Amino acid sequence: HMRKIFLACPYSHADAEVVEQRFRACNEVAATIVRAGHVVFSQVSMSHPINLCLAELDRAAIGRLWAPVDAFYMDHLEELIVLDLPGWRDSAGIRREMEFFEAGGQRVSLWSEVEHEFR
Repeated sequence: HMRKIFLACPYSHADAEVVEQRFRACNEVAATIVRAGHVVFSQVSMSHPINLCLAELDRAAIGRLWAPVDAFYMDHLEELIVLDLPGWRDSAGIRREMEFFEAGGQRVSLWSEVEHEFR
């Protein structure tokens, strides 16, 4: 029972420190999922370090560049876990991902609700 998890997390924020904190929080949860032996695509873990190299583009432009890339991962993974940090209900990536997985009949969970399944 090796799970294939798309791990979503709120990202964009006016305050760069908040973005960094969300990044570090997502990295820790992704680490927990990996330690438990599952496949994860931690969207923020891979994109944040890359986004730092796209400083010339603005928040909105970045979101669009990632859209078809995130879709590749959505398409090949089996369930969605949303790391429900403050601001998660206002995240663009998150609403989209929840809708995609939900409509497809796939499992969607909040980390606060399933953290116990990984320890």
